[PDB]
Amino acid sequence: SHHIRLLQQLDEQRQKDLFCDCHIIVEGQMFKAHRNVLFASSGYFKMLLSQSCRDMGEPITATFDVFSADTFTAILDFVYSGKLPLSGQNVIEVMSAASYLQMTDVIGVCKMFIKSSLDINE
Amino acid sequence: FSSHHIRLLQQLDEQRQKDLFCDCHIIVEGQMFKAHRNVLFASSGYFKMLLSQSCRDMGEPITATFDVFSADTFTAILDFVYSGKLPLSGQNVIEVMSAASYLQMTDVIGVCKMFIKSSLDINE
Repeated sequence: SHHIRLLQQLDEQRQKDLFCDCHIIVEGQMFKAHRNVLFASSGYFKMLLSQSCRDMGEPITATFDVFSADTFTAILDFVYSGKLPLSGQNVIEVMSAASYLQMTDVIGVCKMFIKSSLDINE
Repeated sequence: FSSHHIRLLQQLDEQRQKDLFCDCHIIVEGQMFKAHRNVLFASSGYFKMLLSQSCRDMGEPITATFDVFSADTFTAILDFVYSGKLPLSGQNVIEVMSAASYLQMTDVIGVCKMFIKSSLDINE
């Protein structure tokens, strides 16, 4: 109960640029988020923010040209909700983005959704 | 139930105990508590007001103070914030209710008033 509420509240903050010390540029589009949540949710961010984790200064600005802004949206939406919206169109790019960002849970979800479909060679 | 929510709070509780991303210091009866202002904002109405104005100012860490409750009382309150588990008893139930009220934590207040129904109080 308290766990669900806290995450519902934090998702609201990032959507209002509240306490957002981390900017993320993916294909020009910018995503605002919390440096302590990304650190707890992604191995990539656990490494990128590791050194500058007690430097309260300007907000830290990450960049990505390795996945699409739509792909990263589903990734970031999952971080603050625990719900990943999958489909044939997104399942692959989400798995890639989750791997690059070191989000093992999202990868496992994809390989389960992938096992729930059929792909073959031409 | 939700492992994603449980893990995140287990992870955030560890961060504050290692002064990681701690932009809020709290001095209660000399003892200092390090925590995240975005979590306190989400968990307490008092902090939702104290930090309201300075909510997009990424600068020096904000340092709050309290002489209205004990450091032990604030620990149980703060430990609940990062765990969701509040251990109540006759010794703390009143001071926790006071601290929860002052901090505007309606859920903690209701929990105390429920444990209060689990004891007996009468006039002397």
